[PDB]
Amino acid sequence: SLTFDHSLEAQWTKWKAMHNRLYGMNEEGWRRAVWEKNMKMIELHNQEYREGKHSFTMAMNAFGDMTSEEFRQVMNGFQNRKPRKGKVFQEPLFYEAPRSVDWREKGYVTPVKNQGQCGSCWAFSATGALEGQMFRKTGRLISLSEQNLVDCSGPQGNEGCNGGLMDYAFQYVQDNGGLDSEESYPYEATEESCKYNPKYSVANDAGFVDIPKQEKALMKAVATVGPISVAIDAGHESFLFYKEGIYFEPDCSSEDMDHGVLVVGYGFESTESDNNKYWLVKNSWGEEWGMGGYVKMAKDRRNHCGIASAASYPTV
Repeated sequence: SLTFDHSLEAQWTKWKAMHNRLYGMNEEGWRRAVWEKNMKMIELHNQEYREGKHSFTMAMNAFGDMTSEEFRQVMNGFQNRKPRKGKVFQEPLFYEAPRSVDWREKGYVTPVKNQGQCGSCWAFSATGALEGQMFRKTGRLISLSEQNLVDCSGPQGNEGCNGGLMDYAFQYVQDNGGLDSEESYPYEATEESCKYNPKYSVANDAGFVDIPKQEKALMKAVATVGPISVAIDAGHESFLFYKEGIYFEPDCSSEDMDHGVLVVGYGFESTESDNNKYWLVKNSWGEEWGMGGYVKMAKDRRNHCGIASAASYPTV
């Protein structure tokens, strides 16, 4: 036996139900212990927040019974490499970007998606950037297939649920001459045989453009292009259970990134004191995570979590 907290009994039971957990064997006991440890950690963070020590709060979610190490292995699939250079981003002549930008309100972004238990984040970051560029070009927003990328981009260097790169996904669309719609080739959250059919293709691209490793450059790119694919260090428990506010983690790395996401804007928050700037980011862990699936990440704080280190978008 172990010292399970009797006052958490009801919550544990309801949590398992709301997330349809089926354990058995011996697993229920140790999963409950992982969940209770995560719960205490969330409570400590929020207490410290009330004491003025953090700029964001945390909350229990569908990842409650997982260790950070287990989560990182199953979920975070960005390879953190740059095999081939893309086009050079040419900043506009004598241009100053607006103080805030939100592409969601301009019709460039589809609803939040969920990668499930698969390291396919690279695919979601890629379709998000392509969706924005197709909208810029045609005025039509259509959700694209991540499954198509998972199943068919092996030749380009991607490895399905084991990881990949957004740049490899962009290269596949060019090589292949198209990409099917989400509707015609739905997500299964597992690698299967390629089933690409040109009859249902609704997008195309002719390469990709790279953004320099500078937050000022990334701000100008977001302002003049639309949503941009980026990668960040999402391996900390503070990120796994993020709820709301501006995310800032002292232990984040600007060199070691493992999760591909999408920057859809940027902005600021102010008081007589201070809080400051942020990047508006769309995640692929469903709507129950963070702010309806989004997170505000610290901006202009020495490339926090490597947000400006692996940025690029597709040429349509």
